[PDB]
Amino acid sequence: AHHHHHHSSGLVPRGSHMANKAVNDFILAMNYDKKKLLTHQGESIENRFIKEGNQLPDEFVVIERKKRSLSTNTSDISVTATNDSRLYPGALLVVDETLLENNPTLLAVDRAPMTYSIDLPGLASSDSFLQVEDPSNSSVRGAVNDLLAKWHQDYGQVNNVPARMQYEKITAHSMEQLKVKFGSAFEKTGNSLDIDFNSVHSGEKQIQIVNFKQIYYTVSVDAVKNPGDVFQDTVTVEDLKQRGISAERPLVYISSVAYGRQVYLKLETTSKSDEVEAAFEALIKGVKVAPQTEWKQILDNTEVKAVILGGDPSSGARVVTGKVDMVEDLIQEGSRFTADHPGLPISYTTSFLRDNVVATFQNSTDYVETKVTAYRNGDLLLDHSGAYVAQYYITWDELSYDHQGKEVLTPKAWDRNGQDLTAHFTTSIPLKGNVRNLSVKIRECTGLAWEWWRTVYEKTDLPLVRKRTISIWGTTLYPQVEDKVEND
Repeated sequence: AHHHHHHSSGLVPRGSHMANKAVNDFILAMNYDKKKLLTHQGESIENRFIKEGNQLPDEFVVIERKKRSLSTNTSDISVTATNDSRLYPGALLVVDETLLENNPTLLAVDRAPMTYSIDLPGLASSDSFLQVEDPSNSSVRGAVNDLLAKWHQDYGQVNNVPARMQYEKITAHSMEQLKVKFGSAFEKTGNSLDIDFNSVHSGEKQIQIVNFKQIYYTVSVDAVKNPGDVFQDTVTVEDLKQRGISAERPLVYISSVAYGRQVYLKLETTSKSDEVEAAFEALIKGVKVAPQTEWKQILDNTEVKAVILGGDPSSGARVVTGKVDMVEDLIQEGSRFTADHPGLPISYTTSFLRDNVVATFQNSTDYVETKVTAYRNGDLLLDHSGAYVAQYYITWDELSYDHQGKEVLTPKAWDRNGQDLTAHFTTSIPLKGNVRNLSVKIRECTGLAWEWWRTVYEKTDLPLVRKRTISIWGTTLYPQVEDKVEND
């Protein structure tokens, strides 16, 4: 360069071709590391935890805690807001922590005409294109909403234009963990979902979270040939610097926006079973099998909360609640796309303005995975109705855990051991879930001088069933025993 294409003033006139050229040269001369700019990491924690047991009202839980790491690399960004005027196709966003935190900084400057393509089953190749003179949230939304009307009446009457369903499920352990899985924008929906994390950590409940995305249509932007093509000539280099744009804080443009319906489902249960994964997964498909008790027990102690974005009327977020029957219809609500369904942004993708390279975000965190094993409390019932004097010898161990996680077995005994008991005698011995090595011996006095005692019942390591009833009866010479187990 030199004199030509330059004013004699040495200045670059606002609203001229030279200004747009200076801007174009300014963006192209930017040097930055793509990956470092879009990298964020959450909590970092040590990897040594203790084994612990806690006594619940009706259960003894053994809790194992282990460090796990979550890492995701994706170019798609989930939307959890509805009144967001920043998230329109073609919008220029600033690359900083606000972008990673899913609270973007919008570069609102005089914009040049931009062309948009929209994918729809009925729209012909030629009719899909769309030109907006001054791309803003109102402008692009108008042109899209206008085009939907023409398509709906023309072709959109064929009903089976099914939404694209997408499933994302994950076990909940921490907020940081969920942000990595669902994006940093999840914290808004996570606050309305009421995720109880302490109870998961204490082994009280197990929580699973499900995504549901149904995409009606997506609006796209063609590749930007020159970085300056996006601005009007009124936009000047000193204007971009005034707004803090540089190689350290470069520019990105929303290249695609997904429009449709989105549901966030939360399933927390007090069940400690390890078929919880199978119960929730079977539930989502609505295929409740015919057994009466095996899965219904956990489900009836499972209660559900949901958050709905999109669907019928354009009003933003709907929080719904119930148990299980309604889950099947939530998926069914947005199955069909109508013009009655406006559809709203649920996901968008960004590309760097300088070279149209799609921006990928690297997110990671350490989280404490919680594993739980429960042991139900039980009862030991004794009934003596025999024609003799009987003696009981009932012993067991109580499992406890050390400060360093060692197993501790504390010997226990019925306080009535060895005592002469006579009919009719009954008692109930409450046994907590941490009871191990339960042994029950029963002897009876025969009254015979040469063999005073007769063993009547002797068992070791008796399983801790819900209700066990040992009943003895009969006579000195012919004692009778019954061991009845009630478990369900």
